[PDB]
Amino acid sequence: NPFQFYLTRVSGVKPKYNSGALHIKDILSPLFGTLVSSAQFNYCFDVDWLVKQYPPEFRKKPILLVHGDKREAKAHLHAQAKPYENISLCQAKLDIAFGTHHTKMMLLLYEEGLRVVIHTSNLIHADWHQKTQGIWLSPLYPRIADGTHKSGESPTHFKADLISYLMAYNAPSLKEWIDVIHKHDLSETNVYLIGSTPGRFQGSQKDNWGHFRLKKLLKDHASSMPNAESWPVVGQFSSVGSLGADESKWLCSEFKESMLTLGKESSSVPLYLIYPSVENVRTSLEGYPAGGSLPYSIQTAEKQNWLHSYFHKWSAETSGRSNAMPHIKTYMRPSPDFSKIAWFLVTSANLSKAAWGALEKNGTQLMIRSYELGVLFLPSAFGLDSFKVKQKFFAGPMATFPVPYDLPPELYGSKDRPWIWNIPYVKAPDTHGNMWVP
Ligand SMILES: O=C(O)c1c[nH]c2c(Br)cccc2c1=O
Repeated sequence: NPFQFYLTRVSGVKPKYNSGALHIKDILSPLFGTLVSSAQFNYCFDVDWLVKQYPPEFRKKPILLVHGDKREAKAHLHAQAKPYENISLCQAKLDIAFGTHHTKMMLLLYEEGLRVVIHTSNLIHADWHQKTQGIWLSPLYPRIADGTHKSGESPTHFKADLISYLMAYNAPSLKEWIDVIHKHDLSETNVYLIGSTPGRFQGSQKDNWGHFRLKKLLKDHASSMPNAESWPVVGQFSSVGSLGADESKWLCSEFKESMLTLGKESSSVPLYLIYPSVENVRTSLEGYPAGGSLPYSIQTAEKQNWLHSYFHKWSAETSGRSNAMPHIKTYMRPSPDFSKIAWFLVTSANLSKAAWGALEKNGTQLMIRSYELGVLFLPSAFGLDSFKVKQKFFAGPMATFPVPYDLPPELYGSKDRPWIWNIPYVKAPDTHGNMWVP
């Protein structure tokens, strides 16, 4: 397989569903390289747990935690890290209201080279225990010889784009990592970076981030096919923002319009949204506590009941993960019979204006509140016209893409309700015998 897309290990499924999965201990293992220094970009951190995931011989190597916490949350994080002399912190600036630092990324500097990991898990025990999470593993990037002048750039522009993303933080600790990346050869990378950074982007910068970045990539590096209007759009996420009073406000006006783009030329495209139902959560491996990581509030949901008619249950027999609640977020473009896909994106971005951006100032400015990061798999980057969908995620011409959940997606039944985390569920107990009383 050339894609290097993995799921995290799930405690409680049979070994056959964990064979090709990765735990954080595997990612940080000496088998992957001899660690010199690392940066951990994330949202939530359990520092005691995190240090224990590094191999004993690597636990005093420098670690940088890149986070978005302010005030008391910021002090708690500093207090967590203070016992560890080798840990530095970098507070990502969040100058727009209600923004968050959601990007999940590891920069791993070895003696042998550099690795980049873009993933979907927080750095806490429960995110790696019984959830469905995604990981993209870069190749080992070798150092460019001192005195040798080459770009080290890939056909997907990954090196320039990763540096651009880091430069947006305007942070001294990340300028060091930028200089590290400059010195390595990233030319083997076959994925495109899609990031969000907070700001108001106009003119040349409008295409740099969020759903306009996605649109630009699909315009330039994907091809439109006959009957493209029949190829659905699938979005799969663990949280929903306030999208407005009807679908025309954002979801189907600008978001879907970016996601529908294919090729350079100029809607009834079906849109499937996958989001766990209450029953999905109740019968999950974790039980109702899995809903602690699906933070859809009743306040938001009651303003957009129109949205729930797009919702499809979580189902993942293909990877043995129907009862491992999703914290991965994915977006893709399958064929009408779901046997191939025009592209696939794995990201930290949920279905929200905060993450993807919303147009302002008469359509001339893209406003983004949050930091997010994902990678886009395009067939053209692999010498292909489309990807065949892998029938079983862990089974087996290794040019078929491992989609981690079942297709086609199954619509909510009439008795189903979207998981809403701040209301009680006292009708039926979960897999541990408990109810949900927020
Ligand atoms: O980006 C992330 O990983 C997350 C961000 N916010 C969350 C909230 Br608010 C409540 C529960 C879980 C998460 C979460 O997982």
